[PDB]
Amino acid sequence: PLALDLDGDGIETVATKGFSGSLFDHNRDGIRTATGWVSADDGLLVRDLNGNGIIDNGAELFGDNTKLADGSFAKHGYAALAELDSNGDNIINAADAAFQSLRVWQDLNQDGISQANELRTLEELGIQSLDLAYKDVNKNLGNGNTLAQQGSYTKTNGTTAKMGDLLLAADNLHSRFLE
Ligand SMILES: [Ca+2]
Ligand SMILES: [Ca+2]
Ligand SMILES: [Ca+2]
Ligand SMILES: [Ca+2]
Repeated sequence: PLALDLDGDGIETVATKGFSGSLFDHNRDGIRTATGWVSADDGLLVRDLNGNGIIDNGAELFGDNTKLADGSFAKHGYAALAELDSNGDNIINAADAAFQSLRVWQDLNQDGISQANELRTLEELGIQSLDLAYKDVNKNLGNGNTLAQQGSYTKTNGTTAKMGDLLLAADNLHSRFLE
C-alpha cells in the first residue's frame, strides 16, 4: 500500500503483536508473525468510498487490491493511483477532481483500525502534487515490511519528499485485511 514520508527522512515502520495486531499466544493457538505499519511520523494514502469518515474497506487503501475503471484489479498502488490523473500529465494535483477526495491516514496507535481524527487532507499537510513516476527498490524497512517501489511527492513550498508502495507485515492466516 502507498506510504508517504511526511517529515523528510524516508519511509519507516513499526510493529504490533497481541493487542493492536497479530495474536501470538501459544496456549490459544501459536506464535504468529507480527503486524507491521508506518511510523507515527509518516502516513498512508487513502480514499473514503462510502462517506463514513473512516478507512474500513479493502479498496479504500491504495494498493494491489484497488480496482481499475473496467473492474480489473491493479497490479500495485501506483497503478491504483494512476486511475485518478484527469488530464494525462502523469501527476496527481489539485486540478484533478480526485485530489479533493484523497486523504492521508496517520494512525495514532498504529493498529491500522481507522478513526476519523486519523485522516487528514492533502491541503492541511501542505501537499501540491504526487508523482506517478517510480523506480523499483525492494528495500527492507524492518519487522518484515518492504518498500517495493519509490517515487516522489511535492509540497506547496516547492520542496519534494519520498513516497512508495510499501508491503506491510502480517500473519498468513489473517493477512490483516480490511474486513
Ligand atoms: Ca519519515
Ligand atoms: Ca469507508
Ligand atoms: Ca494531473
Ligand atoms: Ca487507530
